[PDB]
Order: sequence, then C-alpha cells, then structure tokens
Amino acid sequence: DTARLDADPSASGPVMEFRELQKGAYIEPTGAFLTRARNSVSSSIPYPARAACLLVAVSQATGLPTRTLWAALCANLPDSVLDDGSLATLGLTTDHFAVLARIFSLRCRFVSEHGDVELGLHDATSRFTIRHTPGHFELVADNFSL
Repeated sequence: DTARLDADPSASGPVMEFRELQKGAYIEPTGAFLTRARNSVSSSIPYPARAACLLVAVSQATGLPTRTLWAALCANLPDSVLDDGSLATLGLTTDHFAVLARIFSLRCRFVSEHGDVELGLHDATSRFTIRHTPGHFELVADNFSL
C-alpha cells in the first residue's frame, strides 16, 4: 500500500526500495522499505525533539551532530516516509537508520529481545551497537505514579 507515498507532494519519480534508489553495499535487509526520490520541496517536518533517541544514540556513537543527522534525513526521504504519522511520539525507525547508514557510512548491531539484527553497510567506517527495547505494557501497583 503506497497511497500516502504516491500522493506525497515532496516525492518524485517511481516507487522503489531505498536500497535501489541509493545503491550501496547494504547489509541485507537494510533499506528494503519502499520510498520515492525527494524533489525540491523543503520539509516542514520538525526535528522530533521529544522522540529523538535514535538520533541521540547515533550521535553519541559517531560524533555526528543530531541536527546534521536530521538534515541528511530531510534531504533524502520524502515527508510521507520521514513521518508516517508517529514520528513526533515514537521517533525514528530502522528505516530512517538505513538512510543515515548510507550517507554517513554506518553499521549497527541492534540488540532486541527476539534477536540481534545488524543493519547498515558492509563497508561502513563506523560500527557500533544499540539496544532496542520495543514499546510494552507492564503491570504496576494500583496507585503507581511516574
């Protein structure tokens, strides 16, 4: 289903996987998600200031400023892939990471409950490891308060 992507005024050309749009030595399945080239429209989408953990993690690992990571994303993804509706609350995904890996030459072993997944490029000059914990519910005391 590419409805939002076909209707995106910030996109141009045909729909294809990102790893086909920006070819590189990707670690399968990095970049498999569908996207379109970004045209000249400038992104309104603001920096996800309340959901920036992935940018922070990559910034700490590489010394790359978070605003630079964000600028690179805004130049290389159309708005409908940059923000599928949940960016401001759930933040970036490993789809976004694929773009950062291609531009900045990165590879990261993502550690999660069900198993590790390494994403990025086989010829990356920066390598690091990030723990991914998914959203989840936990039973707490009746009068629990943050």
